[PDB]
Amino acid sequence: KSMNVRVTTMDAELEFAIQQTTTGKQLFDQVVKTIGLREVWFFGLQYTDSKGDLTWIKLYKKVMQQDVKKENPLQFKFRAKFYPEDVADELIQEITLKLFYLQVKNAILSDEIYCPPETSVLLASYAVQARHGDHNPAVHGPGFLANDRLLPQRVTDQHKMSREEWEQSITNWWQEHRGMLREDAMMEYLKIAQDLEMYGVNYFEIRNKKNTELWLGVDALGLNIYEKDDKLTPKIGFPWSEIRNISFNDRKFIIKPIDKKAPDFVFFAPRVRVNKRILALCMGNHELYMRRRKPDTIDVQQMKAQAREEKLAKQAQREIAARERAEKKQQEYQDRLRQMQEEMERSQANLLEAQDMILRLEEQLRQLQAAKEELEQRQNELQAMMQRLEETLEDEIRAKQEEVSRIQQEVELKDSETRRLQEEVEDARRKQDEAAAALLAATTPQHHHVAERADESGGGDLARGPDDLVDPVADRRTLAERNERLHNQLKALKQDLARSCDETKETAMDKIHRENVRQGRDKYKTLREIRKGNTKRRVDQFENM
Ligand SMILES: [Cl-]
Repeated sequence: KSMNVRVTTMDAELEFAIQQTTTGKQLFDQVVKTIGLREVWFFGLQYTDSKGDLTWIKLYKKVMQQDVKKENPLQFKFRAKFYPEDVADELIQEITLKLFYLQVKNAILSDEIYCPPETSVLLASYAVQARHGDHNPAVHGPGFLANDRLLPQRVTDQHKMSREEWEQSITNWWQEHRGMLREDAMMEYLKIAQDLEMYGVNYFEIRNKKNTELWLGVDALGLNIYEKDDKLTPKIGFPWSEIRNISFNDRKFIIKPIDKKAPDFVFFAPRVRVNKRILALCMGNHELYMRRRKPDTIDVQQMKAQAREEKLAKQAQREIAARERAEKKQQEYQDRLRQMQEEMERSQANLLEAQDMILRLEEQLRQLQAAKEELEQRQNELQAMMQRLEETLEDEIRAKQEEVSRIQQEVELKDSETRRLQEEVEDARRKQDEAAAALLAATTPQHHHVAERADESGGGDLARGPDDLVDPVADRRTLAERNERLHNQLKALKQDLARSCDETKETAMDKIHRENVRQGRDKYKTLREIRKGNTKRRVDQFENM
């Protein structure tokens, strides 16, 4: 009946048992309430199904009904399913920042996302500041970074640089960050990373009516089309503000725009499973898109207020190693999970205890009204016989008058017990309400979560947005083109790395990137460009490709 599950976040493994009929949400909530995360909208639980495919957990469906690969324990990954549009403006809590930084760094380091050498190096220096704080030559000897995972394999395989050298180079830049908090180094990393061309892009293999091979790209900003040969530079794009309805039939996927003049944007997945995943991410990214176009909610403003307050609280409070910080954090999560589960079981017990009591009390309250209403009947019938026997002897009138009064004594006794039971019922309702509150204190508000697809064919209308909606890509510029310092550091790094670069080890994406840089392109320029024209124009462009 009861199942063991393991959930791995980027900074913790949590091992715990759940009930046989625990919903995806009940699992998800236990994960986040432990680590203290309230920005739930970005996140989900990946697993492997019996068919060996990566799958997200559905919140309002029993976990055992979702066909998680059968293991002991069940294996889950807590991961960001959706990225913010602008990290600097959006990420509120420290824990949400940490988990993104860790998930994105992992993508860069594992070569899921292309990151060029210069950026990789710069990013590494922010990474080490995040982990180890300020460089200090008194305490940090040479080879201090021996165990840190610094750069992507691509970037080391193509330069003639000893480990020792890479460490020194990254230490020089690390030194430039003295004074900067760990949280800021994490944010500064992401602020740099979010302008990478492959960042936040969910890719899928698709074909148009013309049967050309293409890549669809779904992100926080909209939909994008790439040629198979080039994932860094998208050729056509649609912002979320131009989309009205999404749906699929088997392998056919139909996108209907807001503009009624423009035709349906239609393409084909190689599999129905692909089209489901696409739809969910579309529904998901579109909804979060629209929230970003509206003012902050009450809960969001509270979070932000709280976040800023706890940031100053932690500043005052502020030494341990990195490996040991991680172990204590992992322990903290275990202790809170343990306490949480204990308190839940108590609250569940108290609730069922209060309910059963309430039920037994309401039966006894009817039993005391049935016994009272019987005494009232006997009183009324004793008065009727007494009035008729008095008219009709004086010894029987005393015997009847005494018994009538003694029945009133019994009514007074049972109205004192009824009075007691009343206050015991109302006390049970207090206990029930507190238990219920406690249980709900362990759930996350449902309205914070992104709406998820219900279930050969699914989909529907996307909620329209504000009447005053301005898509933010019009005004947006890369941190490099805005910040003179950043630009200069990449410029420096390009010069240093070039003097040990093995040109024979230049990957295909290296060539595409340099071409883009050479042509004055960047993530947002290219987005502005490929969105030009009306919805019809670009739906044509796609079909002709
Ligand atoms: Cl709720």
